[PDB]
Amino acid sequence: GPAVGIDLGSTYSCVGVFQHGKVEIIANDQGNRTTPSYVAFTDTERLIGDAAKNQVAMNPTNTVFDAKRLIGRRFDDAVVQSDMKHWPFMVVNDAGRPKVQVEYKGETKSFYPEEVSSMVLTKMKEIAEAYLGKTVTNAVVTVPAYFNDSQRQATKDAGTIAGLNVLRIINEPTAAAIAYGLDKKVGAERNVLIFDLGGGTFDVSILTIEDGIFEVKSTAGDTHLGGEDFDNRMVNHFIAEFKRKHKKDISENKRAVRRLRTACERAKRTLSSSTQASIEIDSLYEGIDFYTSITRARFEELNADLFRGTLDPVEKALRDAKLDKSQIHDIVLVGGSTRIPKIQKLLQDFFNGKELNKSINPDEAVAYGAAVQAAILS
Ligand SMILES: Nc1ncnc2c1ncn2[C@@H]1O[C@H](COP(=O)(O)OP(=O)(O)O)[C@@H](O)[C@H]1O
Ligand SMILES: [Cl-]
Ligand SMILES: [Cl-]
Ligand SMILES: [K+]
Ligand SMILES: [K+]
Ligand SMILES: [Mg+2]
Repeated sequence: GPAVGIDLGSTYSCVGVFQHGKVEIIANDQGNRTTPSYVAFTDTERLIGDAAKNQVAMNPTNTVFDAKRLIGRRFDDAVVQSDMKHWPFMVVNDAGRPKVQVEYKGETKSFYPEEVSSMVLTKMKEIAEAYLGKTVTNAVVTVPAYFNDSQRQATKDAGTIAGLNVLRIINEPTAAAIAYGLDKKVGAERNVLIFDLGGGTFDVSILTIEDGIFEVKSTAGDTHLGGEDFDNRMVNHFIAEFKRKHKKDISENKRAVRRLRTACERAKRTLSSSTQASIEIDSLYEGIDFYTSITRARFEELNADLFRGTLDPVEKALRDAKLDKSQIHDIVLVGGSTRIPKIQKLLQDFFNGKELNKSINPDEAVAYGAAVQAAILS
């Protein structure tokens, strides 16, 4: 085509293309190598990606995200019923299937999860087309290893709706291993552990690979643990700080909390490469500017329990795979949250100093491997 590889993520999506023996992770119109898996509807337009996430603060009920948590599921699934209580948008039942309901151009409309995801895939397809200067049709799309047949089918359908010919649906941890060339034949079997901490989910997968064939030996994790929870801890910290300094509580002002969360998420990224970050928000609440800062040490303390807790699923995955830590040949970091130094320290310490595969931006590793596989299948 070339054919492309797309990581359709819970919170960010990423597209890559393999050419001249190299994977190019493609930047979008705003120069971002990943794009929010968000879609929004207004009185006059449909927004996707950066454009949609940039207005979530002002249009919460018609800005959809987390479609991946509904895709391929039944409305009566316990997971769906539980998640619905936390989303600002409406989810309705259409003959046993969930649909997100929103207002668009003044009329009520509803979309199946695969239609919402097809919008995100359309954006990734267009991002690749702008870079290649050619039409893109063929693609490999990834999914969590635990997705069942229905979830895989609905994900493939999202691609087809977007005009893609989905060559294959492959597992995220497998795509990550392929990115590092761990699929090459070296003789004996090899055990690889994928530690994937994204914006909303934490996945530990142990793969055994031999003759280029992958076997998922075990999986563990938490579908409700991710970078967004670390942002939440920072938000609560700063709401308390603003209350102490101005004797005002901003908790019930949705736009204030949103601007604070956005600044916290950005400060967090800075803390993965610097030991302090500044937060400067003009007129945060009632015209009061909020200029402050946070140290990496404080950020780690605010999240100490959540960070240390990522090791339990690692131990559980090892136990279920009937493997001792010493039998893991490679550890691969995936997910933007694995860029956090304290998480890398915890994991490396747990593995007694074993080095981590982390040269490929973790938030891009899944798309990177998908792109490689798409070229192979093409
Ligand atoms: N440099 C960084 N340091 C800490 N967290 C990061 C960094 N870059 C990205 N993240 C986090 O990774 C998360 C989501 O991106 P990934 O790219 O993780 O997506 P997904 O959740 O869809 O798998 C977010 O919580 C984001 O803030
Ligand atoms: Cl874009
Ligand atoms: Cl530590
Ligand atoms: K992603
Ligand atoms: K994940
Ligand atoms: Mg991910």
